[PDB]
Amino acid sequence: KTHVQLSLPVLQVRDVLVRGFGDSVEEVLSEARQHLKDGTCGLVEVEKGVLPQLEQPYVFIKRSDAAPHGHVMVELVAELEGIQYGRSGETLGVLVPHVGEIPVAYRKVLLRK
Repeated sequence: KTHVQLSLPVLQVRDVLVRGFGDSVEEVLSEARQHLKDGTCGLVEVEKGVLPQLEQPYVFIKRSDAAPHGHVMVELVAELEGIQYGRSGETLGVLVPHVGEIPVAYRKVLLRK
């Protein structure tokens, strides 16, 4: 399928144990997509002070369109030293590995895969 319905656990930035997906734009997009397929991906909501507490390159989920079955359609955009790889809508949050942190909420998305 071109899209997959996922329910992403929303993590507090100070709880996150693994603060990025790797060391290059291509690796972080690869690892993010693998962790989304495996159900091991968390979401941190971006506010003042969040991104400096995480590791670059960043992987964002961005709104791809204006929401089937309650799931916002999203795609991945990576960022490294102020340059984005991908073009999309509003940021829903930054993706991180999930390794058992307790979430505060779930974000229902339809991921363009």
